[PDB]
Amino acid sequence: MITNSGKFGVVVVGVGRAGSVRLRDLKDPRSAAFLNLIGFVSRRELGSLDEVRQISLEDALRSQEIDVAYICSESSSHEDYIRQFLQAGKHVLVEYPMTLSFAAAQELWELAAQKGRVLHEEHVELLMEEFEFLRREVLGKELLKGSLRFTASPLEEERFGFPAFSGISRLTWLVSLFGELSLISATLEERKEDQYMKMTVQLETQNKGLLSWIEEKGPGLKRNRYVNFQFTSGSLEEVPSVGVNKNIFLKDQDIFVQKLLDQVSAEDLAAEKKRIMHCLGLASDIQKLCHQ
Ligand SMILES: NC(=O)c1ccc[n+]([C@@H]2O[C@H](COP(=O)([O-])OP(=O)(O)OC[C@H]3O[C@@H](n4cnc5c(N)ncnc54)[C@H](O)[C@@H]3O)[C@@H](O)[C@H]2O)c1
Ligand SMILES: NC(=O)c1ccc[n+]([C@@H]2O[C@H](COP(=O)([O-])OP(=O)(O)OC[C@H]3O[C@@H](n4cnc5c(N)ncnc54)[C@H](O)[C@@H]3O)[C@@H](O)[C@H]2O)c1
Repeated sequence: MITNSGKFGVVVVGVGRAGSVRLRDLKDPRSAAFLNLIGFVSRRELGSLDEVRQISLEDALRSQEIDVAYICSESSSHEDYIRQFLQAGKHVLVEYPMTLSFAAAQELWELAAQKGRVLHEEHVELLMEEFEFLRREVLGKELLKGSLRFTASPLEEERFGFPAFSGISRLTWLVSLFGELSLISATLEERKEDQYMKMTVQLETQNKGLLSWIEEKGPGLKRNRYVNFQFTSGSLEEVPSVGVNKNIFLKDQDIFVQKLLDQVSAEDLAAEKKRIMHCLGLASDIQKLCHQ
């Protein structure tokens, strides 16, 4: 018999850590009712991964069975892939940062609207158990001053982008919790000899709260997050982690599916886009302050 599936055909682009996780999740029962994994695109000659076939980029853009593209490649290639798939009429889910350029991001949102497609930038950091804790903590409190520092191993800027972009998840935490921020200063310390880098950013909330955001990367440095928020009524210097954020990417996919089903209000869609663009704008400005 001839039956037209009501499910959205998905192609995963880039099979690194994120891509592998997306492929795994697309096989989960939580993905069964609305999504159909068609294949994956890779710059390497894999041919297939288990029962999932590799499809050339050219064929993926042409295929009428593909309705959605998950862009999981390195940051520097996101812009190009997003543009090609939107132009081809496919909905797009892309891992943050969607681009390494504010202007480029503006262009892509406009293109998505033009083609009537959903463009979704994944931000699992807002779905973390640790963030739920912070959301409850800041509720009804006035931020006087605070600091958020994240340390980790070296990361190739050429592939993942400038630190403000590669670590935009930390900035997203701050903007989500305290609203739009104004940039006061930004400094970048680079010791390529020791594969070391430290970016220090000073931001200000609309309530005069002063925030310090530091991103540090160096050999041997363990992945650590330091939080210190001082409020007018109470303080916070530690965020517990008792879970492992299981199925966090499926939670993000669930949001994307709600958009595909057109079950997200215009207001919610607008608020999210405004936040995304504000963060990308700040990252872009921070880069200029550090490089110029
Ligand atoms: N055409 C190509 O070269 C090519 C290459 C790759 C993928 N595809 C994909 O294949 C799908 C369709 O083309 P296809 O030929 O490959 O698939 P297909 O025709 O081999 O699919 C077969 C299924 O359709 C049913 N069916 C088809 N015509 C029927 C009829 N008249 N009466 C009763 N049942 C019928 C069969 O019984 C069977 O369940 C699309 O999803 C397309 O993207 C096509
Ligand atoms: N891997 C994740 O958990 C995750 C979460 C959100 C966004 N992303 C984005 O996915 C794309 C590539 O991701 P990948 O992990 O699949 O490729 P990858 O497999 O090439 O990554 C190799 C290494 O880089 C690290 N890494 C990747 N993106 C990073 C980032 N923004 N900041 C700090 N370390 C990072 C990984 O954890 C891993 O140790 C990038 O655009 C990235 O920002 C990845």
